[PDB]
Amino acid sequence: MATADDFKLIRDIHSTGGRRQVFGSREQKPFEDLVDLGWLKRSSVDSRATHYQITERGTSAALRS
Repeated sequence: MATADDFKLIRDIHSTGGRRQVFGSREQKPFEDLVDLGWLKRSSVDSRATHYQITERGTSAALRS
């Protein structure tokens, strides 16, 4: 369901340490969409920046090349 551009995004999560916090707005949409896909998981949902963490799918998506 995700595009190659999303693969670039999900791999970035790993390059940032495994967690990726995004403030919000349209930028956060693909992140939560990956949550819907099961690649990301939003645990600490703060009004500052929502913290997304990699799942096993998100890890497999990073290994996907």
